[PDB]
Amino acid sequence: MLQPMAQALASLQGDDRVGVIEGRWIVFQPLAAPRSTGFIFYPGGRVDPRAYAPQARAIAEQGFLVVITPMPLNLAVFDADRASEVMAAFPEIEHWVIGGHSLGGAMAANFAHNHIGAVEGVVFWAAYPAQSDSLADRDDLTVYSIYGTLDGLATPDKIEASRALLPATARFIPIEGGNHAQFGWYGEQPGDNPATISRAQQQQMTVDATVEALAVVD
Amino acid sequence: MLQPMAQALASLQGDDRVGVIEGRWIVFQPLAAPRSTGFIFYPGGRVDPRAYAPQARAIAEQGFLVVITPMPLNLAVFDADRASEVMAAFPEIEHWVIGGHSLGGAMAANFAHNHIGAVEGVVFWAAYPAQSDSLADRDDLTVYSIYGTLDGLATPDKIEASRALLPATARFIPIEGGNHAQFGWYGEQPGDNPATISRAQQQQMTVDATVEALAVVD
Repeated sequence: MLQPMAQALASLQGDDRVGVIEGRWIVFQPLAAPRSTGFIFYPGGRVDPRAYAPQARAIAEQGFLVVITPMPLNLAVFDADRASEVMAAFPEIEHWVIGGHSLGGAMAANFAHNHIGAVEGVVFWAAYPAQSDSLADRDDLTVYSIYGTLDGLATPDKIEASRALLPATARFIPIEGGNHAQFGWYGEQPGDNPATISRAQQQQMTVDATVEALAVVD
Repeated sequence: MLQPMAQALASLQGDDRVGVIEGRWIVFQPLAAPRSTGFIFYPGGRVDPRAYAPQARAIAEQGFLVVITPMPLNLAVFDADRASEVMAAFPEIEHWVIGGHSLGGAMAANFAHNHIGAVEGVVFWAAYPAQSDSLADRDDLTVYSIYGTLDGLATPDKIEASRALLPATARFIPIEGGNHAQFGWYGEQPGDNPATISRAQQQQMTVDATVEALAVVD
């Protein structure tokens, strides 16, 4: 898997507003006024889950539980539905949003498609549902699709065409100048284009848009 | 379930080389000169079993009985023991090989783990056993593991790690540019990558390797 950058590793530590637990999942617990909406996050395929610690920490600082949930060890753990065990572990959460980066987002869309009512929203980072996972008529769902306009792996053209698989009320959020790789803190990535905004700016906009989605659900 | 593509329906129509019976299983009976070895096949999770009919037919065309045995309609019931009932139905087959795609492959390993001497071989398509289903020192088994190098769900890194759970003599067969979905004729697969080879070339390579394995046991 693509390896976490130093700044990822620092994020795994507990600042004053956010506690972190590294176990079967990576858990980011708002220590202060915890909201009642949680975010289950699926990593990119072959990105080390730790690479997204800075994004998850920043989301939690705004009061939302974030559970980064690694790919299953075994194939019986379709339940892609590694989300259900997460939901068992935090019974106090009243509303679940799922999402992911890249292939992870596809997998999140898949869970949402196949388990009606187990989530209230889906957040994509540089991702889109498969043909078979259309959420086009799933009007119960709050859907956000955040994309980098310079992403070389999931181009804006492909993101935009995924409108026909998402509810009419889906919110598409352009990060102008952003790329595929800056949705986490790992390498550059083959296939991808150079960003014209720093990781810092790209993170911020990724965080603000995700938080908006979680707040809309909350 | 992910539905079979139109081609896959052509493969269910019996001729005078291969008779096909669709009942509780999909049975592909070679009528030419039948070999003494049978293949029991477990479908991938959520895939219509008929989606494998092209591969099963191509294998039966080379002499070997194939029986696709569906998992029960509900994802919540297991039954990896399914193969038992197939064996009861074909008393004249002398050697059994079990295999499957993805979750089907894992379930096949479970059956082989728990029914010692009921099969002499296991063939994985994009699959590997669970830890608790190790076939590590099962030198009685001919094991083939056929995998796509671009597979997004069961990645090459993951398949290679399953060496520890398989006999030393296991044969790993890489399908270069193959993905997860092209092990059958169904949609694109949620969570997968695009292949760089046609479904035909992937199918040809999956048939040849599986046939090679049945011939070995035979």
